[PDB]
Amino acid sequence: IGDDMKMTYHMDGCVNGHYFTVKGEGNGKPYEGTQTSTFKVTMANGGPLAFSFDILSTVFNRCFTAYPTSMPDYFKQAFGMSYERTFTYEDGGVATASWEISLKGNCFEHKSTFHGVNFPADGPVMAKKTTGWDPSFQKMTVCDGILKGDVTAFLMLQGGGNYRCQFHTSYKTKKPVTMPPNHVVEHRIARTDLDKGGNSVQLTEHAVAHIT
Amino acid sequence: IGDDMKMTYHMDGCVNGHYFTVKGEGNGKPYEGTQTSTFKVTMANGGPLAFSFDILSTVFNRCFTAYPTSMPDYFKQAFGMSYERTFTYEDGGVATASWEISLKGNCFEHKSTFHGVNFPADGPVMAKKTTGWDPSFQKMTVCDGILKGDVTAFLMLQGGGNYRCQFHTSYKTKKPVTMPPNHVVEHRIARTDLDKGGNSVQLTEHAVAHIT
Amino acid sequence: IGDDMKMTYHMDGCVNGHYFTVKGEGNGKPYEGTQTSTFKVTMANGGPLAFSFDILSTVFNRCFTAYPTSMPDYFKQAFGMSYERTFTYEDGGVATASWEISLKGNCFEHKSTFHGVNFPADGPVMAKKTTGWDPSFQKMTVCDGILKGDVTAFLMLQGGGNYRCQFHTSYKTKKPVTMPPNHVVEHRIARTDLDKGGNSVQLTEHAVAHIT
Amino acid sequence: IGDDMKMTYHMDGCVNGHYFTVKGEGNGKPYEGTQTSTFKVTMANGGPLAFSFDILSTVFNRCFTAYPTSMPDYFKQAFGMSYERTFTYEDGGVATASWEISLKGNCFEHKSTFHGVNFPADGPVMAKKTTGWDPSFQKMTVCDGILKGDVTAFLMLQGGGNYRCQFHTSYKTKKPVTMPPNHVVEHRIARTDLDKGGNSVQLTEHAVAHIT
Repeated sequence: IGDDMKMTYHMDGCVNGHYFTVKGEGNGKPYEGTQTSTFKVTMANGGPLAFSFDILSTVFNRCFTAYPTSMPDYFKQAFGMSYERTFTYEDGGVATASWEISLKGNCFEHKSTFHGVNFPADGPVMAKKTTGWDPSFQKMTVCDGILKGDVTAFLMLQGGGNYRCQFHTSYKTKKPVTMPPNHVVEHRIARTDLDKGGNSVQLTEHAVAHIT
Repeated sequence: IGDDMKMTYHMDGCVNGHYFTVKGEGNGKPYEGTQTSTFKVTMANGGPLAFSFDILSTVFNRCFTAYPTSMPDYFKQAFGMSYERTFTYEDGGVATASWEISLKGNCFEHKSTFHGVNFPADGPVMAKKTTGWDPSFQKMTVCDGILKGDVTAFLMLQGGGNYRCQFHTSYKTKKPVTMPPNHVVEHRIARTDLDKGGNSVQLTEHAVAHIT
Repeated sequence: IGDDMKMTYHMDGCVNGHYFTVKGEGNGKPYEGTQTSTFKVTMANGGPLAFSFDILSTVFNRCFTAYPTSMPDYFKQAFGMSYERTFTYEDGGVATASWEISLKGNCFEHKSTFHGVNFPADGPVMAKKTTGWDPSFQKMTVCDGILKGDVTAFLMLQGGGNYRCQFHTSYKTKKPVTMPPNHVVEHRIARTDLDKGGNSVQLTEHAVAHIT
Repeated sequence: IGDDMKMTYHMDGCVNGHYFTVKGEGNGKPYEGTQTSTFKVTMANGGPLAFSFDILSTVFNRCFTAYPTSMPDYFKQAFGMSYERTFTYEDGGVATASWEISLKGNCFEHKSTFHGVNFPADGPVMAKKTTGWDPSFQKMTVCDGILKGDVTAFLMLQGGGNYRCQFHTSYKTKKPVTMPPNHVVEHRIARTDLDKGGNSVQLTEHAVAHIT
């Protein structure tokens, strides 16, 4: 893992029956726990993003996490890895997502699949009324050989309110690595739309692990 | 809708990171609420079915339901239709699925996408320890113009026990139809493996609507 | 168990911080699966019922169930019994309840405790906007020696809509009885307010078990 | 609020049908976010604690939280307050709890009610196989005038594993106070049994609020 890394993404998604794909590129600093990427969403039925990109943001790599130089870094040791995330929204919307991260040189290849259903036709997701995720604290624990991550996330809404989403993630390594103690990952994710429709968008994440 | 109908199916799925596809054909009696179909699962990485087919069975059409000749048949009136189902398993496994049913002559075309994550590596699903679904009672209610279906299903296990799964489904019609009163759909689904691996399998469903 | 039985009830409850008690009397026909009772709610802080009585109705006896004269009647064989119910409302309200039923002659003594929290100050419960429960189908299954009951219930609302509540119940017998096959209990519960405030209210239930 | 405060507690509880009460006393430093208390559990049916005290620990006051001298302290401003907590355990156990905190001089009076059901007869709770809560990060957000707290907590188990519990709390002030920004409360709770049965036990909590 180098001080500076490159990224590439490809996503195959479906939300409320809407087929779509995503392409992206970015640059990040694994040791600093920072990264920035630019994405382009392509609706199968050519058109503007049909839902809040925020449902996708967290899917688009724990290698980009600042870990104390003592604590086992489950991610760094892996370098690939498989990710599986369950998103349970407070209004009945549910999304499942799984992805794989591979490394070629200084390039991280991220390939994912996303599938969301039961999102209210008029909720924050479908109506694109979200602004981004509130800073969160992801609790990392070990469960039967695999690293689990849990977080009661909050999607901020245009207007001021928030929309609750419970995240449950399984982090799987292709091979055995030294397991970490239970810990927490502090995150900051920011979304910046590059176009009105939100088809072109930029994402930045800042993450730091804390010994608890 | 004829007394006798033909069916064809195509599924694009992913479970715990495993890509797969499904093809099937069947015949059914819409008015009688009966149907029988034969499927063939093809694991992307050529091989035996990697998980319990029972997670897929309910995905593979409410037109095959016996409704009293008085009660509005939300399904029959539609004839296409979009389906969205959330499967929440008691052991953390979660699957989302969405499909579309179209009608050509006496042929029902069923195209679906399935995505499951967080299934315990050693649970009933991954270990293929299920036998089939226990007869259920699906509560149908109207919610903001759409027909909803809810059921606390039970997957029977080899050995005797059961594995709980809450089903939440949205039934959407391409156009407006006369809404039903809240009601219940009584179901019986039976799975019959045609080969050891369970790649080739047969399914039969019997469904009857009840005025409550 | 006689063809005609008498009932008496006493409840100690708390909802959103509101202490209250309940007293009731009724008569029922165990073999017919019918029963009618009259209750009187007393708010600790003297006053009108502070929330929908419907949250309490299902707490106020499976002995009042019509079972086929062949099928093991887990309830009848018991005659006492302990009940434990978890109520998970769709709007975040949660209620836990446990009760005991004892039998003296032709009199059923029902003693219960109810505790509800997180009900939206302005939801259907607190605002008393419910009308009653929609007819339901309670799925009965055996789980580790005890009879479990699950139901995705629907509280009907003034105006027309419905409010979802998942019921999860454990039925415990003081001693060993012949276990039933998984089955379903069809219910009809009706509430009739005897006074404006709803402090005095009448309840009637009709239940029939079905071999599935 | 003084630099040093005194506490007294009284709890009325029920778990899996077991009636019990609790009495306690402690001393704490509100500004430092520290506190220590000693409790004595009395089982209605005289005997050793029938379940893990850890289910009760978090019930036994956000005034004991270190807040930056700039950030609105929703708790301190209140000084009484009402608390409502929903505990959803991963194995089906559910507990609801509500309490009130009043202040007399340098004495905090804490009166609570606890009610738990559906805990597996042989799970970590009933079998008293827990050691304590893993350090957590409670996300505090505002929801319709009230402060909400959410946390995906982890009860550590004898042996090494953990048992998951989602905490959902409503914090209500008797009167209007300046609302905080969404934030996080970092906690450390430690339990020390003073007797074999765990009837006599000591608790210590350390809490610090973080501007996010």
